[PDB]
Amino acid sequence: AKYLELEEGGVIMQAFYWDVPGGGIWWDHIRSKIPEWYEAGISAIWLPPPSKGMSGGYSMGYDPYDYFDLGEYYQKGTVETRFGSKEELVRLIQTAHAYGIKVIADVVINHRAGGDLEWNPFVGDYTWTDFSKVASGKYTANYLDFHPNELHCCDEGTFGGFPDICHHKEWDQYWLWKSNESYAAYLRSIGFDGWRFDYVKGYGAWVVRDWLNWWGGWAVGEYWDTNVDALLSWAYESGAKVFDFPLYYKMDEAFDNNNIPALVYALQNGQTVVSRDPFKAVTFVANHDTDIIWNKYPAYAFILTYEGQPVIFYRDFEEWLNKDKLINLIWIHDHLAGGSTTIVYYDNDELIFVRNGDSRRPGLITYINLSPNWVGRWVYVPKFAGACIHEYTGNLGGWVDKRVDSSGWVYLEAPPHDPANGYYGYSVWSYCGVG
Ligand SMILES: OC[C@H]1O[C@H](O)[C@H](O)[C@@H](O)[C@@H]1O
Ligand SMILES: [Ca+2]
Ligand SMILES: [Zn+2]
Ligand SMILES: [Zn+2]
Ligand SMILES: [Zn+2]
Ligand SMILES: [Zn+2]
Ligand SMILES: [Zn+2]
Repeated sequence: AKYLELEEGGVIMQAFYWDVPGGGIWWDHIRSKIPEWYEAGISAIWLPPPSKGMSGGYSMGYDPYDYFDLGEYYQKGTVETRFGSKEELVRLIQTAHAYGIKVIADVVINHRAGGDLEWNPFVGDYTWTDFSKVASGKYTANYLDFHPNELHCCDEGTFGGFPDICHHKEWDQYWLWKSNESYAAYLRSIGFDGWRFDYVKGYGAWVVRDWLNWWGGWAVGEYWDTNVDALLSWAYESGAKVFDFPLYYKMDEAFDNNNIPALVYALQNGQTVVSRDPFKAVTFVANHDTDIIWNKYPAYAFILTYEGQPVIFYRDFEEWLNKDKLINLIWIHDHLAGGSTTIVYYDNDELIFVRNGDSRRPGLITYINLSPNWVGRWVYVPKFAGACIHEYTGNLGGWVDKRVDSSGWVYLEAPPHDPANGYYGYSVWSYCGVG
């Protein structure tokens, strides 16, 4: 990648959103963006589930039917998936790799959908568990491969009424990751580097752990919950990272309601994954399932200058927000955002913190303002004592430099938070001359 690599905590782009334009144009559409995203500093792209789903052309991939059909067989009323054909996906991955950008596969293995009606001896009724007709002829299945069966009735969880996969069966283990004919093998064979595990609360952490033991690669599990202990327990057991839903909700509490203290408190008392283990936290401002944060500018300013590994939501970058502001924060994240964090000021609508720097990144000062007016504060930042600091976003309307006296005191300023009028509510500072 241009700046930091995925394995180095680089920024990730969720290259989709709920119900992207159909017609099989998504893979090509994303492929055309690779050169721009490379220049923007994106280190990896997370793609939606690539397999043929029950709802065919309308499927978002979360109702997988034939895992081994990436848009190559006429099935469920279509050859290509909603996103495109197999080759288009392969070409996308090849283009990403040509630019050193990694690709993350969205693995949906808790459930399956689109099976034929079949008598189920354990349910005592008919179930849509007959998957013997999948066009790929790979990973066929019947009621024995789902809950309930002769092993047990249920596992950690189900999703709606979709046939719930029993990973304890060797047949299913073989087809999903335990062989060179597995779904993991197939995804890896076409270029996928990492994994994003869907609804991990629906099955055991051991599944992800064994998958990773066999294939390695960067990984994150989607464990939708606010209980940090539960998320970190799953993370340490599975060996994968977890999306920081706890931080997501706390950022919303603070940034969308002039309640910064709510976020400070959460960060101080372990109510976020990132404040407990920044090496396990995958941070985000929004995703395809939930998007409650309205004031996204200070939110992105925060996850891109604070600790953890940030993800940028496709729609914010390509449709709703000022792309240049995001490109700027990615540059800042990879060049300045390093080291431990020290909060130096806060009130209901303002948050100022310092990143103390690491071996490659000098550190920075983030000044978030949720108020509708220009603000300025005298702050004690000994980290930058006796230095020339520069504002790196340009949100002050121009090129601005300041001298932090030998003591550590400096008068910092932040623009109004009125994005509707081009005032984004944040300024970011660091040593002059970095980039
Ligand atoms: O400026 C705008 C956008 O912000 C968010 O991302 C909302 O979810 C979206 O509905 C809105 O259009
Ligand atoms: Ca399950
Ligand atoms: Zn096509
Ligand atoms: Zn089971
Ligand atoms: Zn909100
Ligand atoms: Zn673009
Ligand atoms: Zn204030």
